[PDB]
Order: sequence, then structure tokens, then C-alpha cells
Amino acid sequence: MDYKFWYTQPVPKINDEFNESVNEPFISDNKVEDVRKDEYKLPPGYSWYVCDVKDEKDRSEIYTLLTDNYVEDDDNIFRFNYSAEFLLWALTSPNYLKTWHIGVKYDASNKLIGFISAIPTDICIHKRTIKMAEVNFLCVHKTLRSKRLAPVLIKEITRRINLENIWQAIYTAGVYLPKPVSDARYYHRSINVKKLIEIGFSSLNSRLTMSRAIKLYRVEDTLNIKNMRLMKKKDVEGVHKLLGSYLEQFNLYAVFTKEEIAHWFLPIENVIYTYVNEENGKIKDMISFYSLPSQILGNDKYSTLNAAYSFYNVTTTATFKQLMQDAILLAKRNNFDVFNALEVMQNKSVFEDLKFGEGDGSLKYYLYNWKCASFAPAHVGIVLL
Ligand SMILES: CCCCCCCCCCCCCC(=O)CSCCNC(=O)CCNC(=O)[C@H](O)C(C)(C)COP(=O)(O)OP(=O)(O)OC[C@H]1O[C@@H](n2cnc3c(N)ncnc32)[C@H](O)[C@@H]1OP(=O)(O)O
Ligand SMILES: COc1cccc(CC(=N)NC(=O)c2ccc(Cl)cc2OC2CCNCC2)c1
Ligand SMILES: [Cl-]
Ligand SMILES: [Mg+2]
Repeated sequence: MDYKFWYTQPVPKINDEFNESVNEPFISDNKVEDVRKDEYKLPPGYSWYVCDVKDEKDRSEIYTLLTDNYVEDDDNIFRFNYSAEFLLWALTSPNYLKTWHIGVKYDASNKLIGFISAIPTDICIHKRTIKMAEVNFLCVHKTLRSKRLAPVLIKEITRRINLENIWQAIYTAGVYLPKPVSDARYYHRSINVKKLIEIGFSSLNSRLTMSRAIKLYRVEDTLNIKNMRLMKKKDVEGVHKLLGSYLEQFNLYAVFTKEEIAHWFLPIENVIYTYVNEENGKIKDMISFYSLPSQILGNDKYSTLNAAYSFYNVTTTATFKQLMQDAILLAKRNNFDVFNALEVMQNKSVFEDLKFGEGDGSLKYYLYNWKCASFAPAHVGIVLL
């Protein structure tokens, strides 16, 4: 609650509130020529390390660090378990910098004990498009917590981003920091009810016996949009047009190039699933979701919760409810146990009807070095990884 580090950074104070007409950096007229050229100082016996995410072995090291040390749910039952291949896709998007993929090693073990990453992306906030970094995967080894490593990681990636004449960033966290531009609850749609019950993800009452819970969450194996199919390279221009058009209504969204569309949407097994409805060689409807397993900590029977996370979903030929009903069936068809979605975009309107349950927390959206009015999650049009 003191935010001793955060309060030194160009982010709003916890009591700052800005008019709708304020939409600008906290610190303008920055100069690349003035940016520190020296790496930030690490504690004795630790070293910066530039990770090559395209090298299987370096990628494996980041994977291991995240598997053992990344985000857990509030009750420490689950831990996110991003796959190696997901990390490769997440970090090697168009115009990515290797030098924004930053490790820290303990010199004596040669072991990776900290990470932070960013990728470039054009972000439209309140109708101004700004070159930004999207920051993700900040992680410090569980054995080294509350030693103020995280601010060094932050300050070092800020410096390397600033060297590229980028002065804004976007990120998200579960934790409250100075100061969200928006705050979105997450919801879950049970698919394998029994499993989710057995692992303590979901529960039963005397009203809801096991057979009744299973029957509740039953879906028909038949698509509302019969032609919905895996996206193909030929669809890239059609998706770019459909998605790009739709995203303009929002207060915060990424501005995608065709190269970014192909990267972010072309399907990769166990990473990203995009489906399209093509009519007359035109893309009219799209569904997408990414795969993010959680490791189930100390359950005798199951080791992994497979989960699909709603990415971007646009319909022009069905209702948004029918579209999302199809997104659920498609995730069931891909052996997911649960479908997760944030109350962003049009999502919340379908949660009651599609039998989504409210989850235990929320995801806060932040900008660095940007001053603007905050807004309700309906007005958020971007989903980070
Ligand atoms: C223009 C370019 C700008 C680029 C940069 C943009 C900004 C990018 C910012 C990064 C966005 C990343 C987004 C992202 O990856 C998605 S959110 C996921 C973050 N990762 C985890 O939660 C994994 C599990 N936790 C850990 O590994 C550690 O607890 C971490 C490393 C989180 C904190 O390590 P620690 O050992 O627990 O703590 P200290 O070293 O003692 O440091 C304490 C200081 O860290 C502040 N803190 C804690 N969690 C934070 C978080 N999630 N964002 C930002 N700040 C966070 C905290 O408030 C405190 O500052 P304060 O005293 O002022 O309160
Ligand atoms: C069930 O396993 C979990 C494992 C770890 C943490 C949690 C609880 C949680 N924090 N959930 C979510 O943040 C989350 C829950 C639902 C959704 Cl739709 C998105 C979420 O965040 C994602 C996007 C930001 N980067 C991480 C993925 C759940
Ligand atoms: Cl400093
Ligand atoms: Mg620390």
C-alpha cells in the first residue's frame, strides 16, 4: 500500500482521476540519446542473461522457471503451466526483439532464477495509436521473493524498451498496482464437470448431485454456424478485415497488421485455435481461444487442468450468444476441461445464458507512462496472454 517503487514511476497515484479529454503521456519529449547505456546492477552473484527463445534449450530453461514459479490461484491449488511452444509463439511475434527477452542467472549454479519479457505492438487508447511494449512473464524464483528483484527486472526492461524510442507499455496483473485503466472479472464455463469437481475447481450441493451437475453442463455436439472451420493461410486478409473493423469500437485495443494477424491467429495445436466462417470467399464470423494449462498442485489423481481462454470472437451472421455457444463446443471438441473468459468486449452479456460461473478475482489492465480516463471492462478490446 506504500508503493515505494511504483510511486517513483510515471504511473498515476492511487487517487489520480482524469477527465475523458485527457489522453497523453505522464512524461513527454523523451530522448533516446539520454537513455542509460549501462545494465541495472544486480545483487552479487547474479547476472543478466539474454535468452534465445528460438533455441530449444534456452526456451526449456524459461519453461522450467515458469512451471515451478509462475502465477498460482488465490488458494495455491493450481499454477499456470504455459507450454514451451506457447512461449515461442508469445515471444516471437512480428518485429520482436531478442534483447527484450531478459533472464537473470545465479552465477554459481548457472541456473535461471528470474525472467521478464516484452514484445512491440501498436495499441490504440481512446482513439490514439501509440507504439508500446506489451510486458509479460515477469517471474522471480520462489526462493528469492521479496528481495526487490522485481523492480530491477522492470527498470532494466524499461531501459531496453526506451532504447528503441518506445515510452509506453501495456500489461496486466491480478494484483492491484497504481493504477488500473480497467478492471475485468473472469468467468469460467465448465466442460468436464466431474473432473473440475474432483480437483476442487467446482463444487456440488444437495440441490446439485453429481448426475445433475453433469446434465446441467451438457452441450449438443452440433455447431450453430455449420461451416465454422480451422483458419488457414488464405483467411488471413479476411480475418484482418473482420477483426480490425470490429476492434475500432473499443477504448483500448491492438492495431493488427496482416503480419500480426497471421502470427496471432494461424492455428497451432495446443497453443492457439482460430475458426472461421467463410461465405463467398469472405470471412463473416471468427472464434479464437488459446490453450493455457494449469498444473494441479498435489491432487492424487490429476496432474493438469486443460483450459481454453477466450481470445477474439466476432460474428456478423449469428447472435453473439450462438457464436460463443459454438466457441464452447469447439473447445470441448479439443479436449478442454473449462472455457475461461473475461468480461471484456461483449462477453458479459452471454455469461448467464451460457452457464458461466463468476471466478474468484479479476484482471487489472495497466498502461505505463500514459494518463487517461479509466473505463468499464466492456470498453476493453484487447486480451493479453
Ligand atoms: C515504456 C516501457 C515500460 C516497460 C515496463 C512496464 C511495467 C511492467 C511491470 C511488470 C508487468 C508484469 C506483468 C506480468 O508478467 C503478468 S502479471 C504476473 C506476474 N508474475 C507473477 O505473479 C508470478 C509469481 N510471482 C513472482 O514471480 C513474484 O512475486 C514477482 C516477480 C511478481 C514479484 O516479485 P517479489 O519477489 O514478490 O517482489 P519484489 O522483488 O520484492 O518487488 C516488489 C515490488 O514489485 C511490485 N510488483 C509485484 N508484483 C508485480 C507485478 N505483477 N507487476 C508489476 N509490479 C509488481 C510490488 O508492487 C513491489 O513494488 P512496490 O513496493 O512499489 O509496491
Ligand atoms: C485455474 O488455474 C489458475 C492458475 C493460476 C491462477 C489462476 C487465477 C487467475 N489469476 N486467473 C486468471 O488470471 C485468468 C482467469 C481467467 C481468464 Cl479469462 C484470464 C486470466 O488471465 C489470463 C490473461 C493474463 N495472463 C494470465 C492468463 C487460476
Ligand atoms: Cl534506479
Ligand atoms: Mg525479489
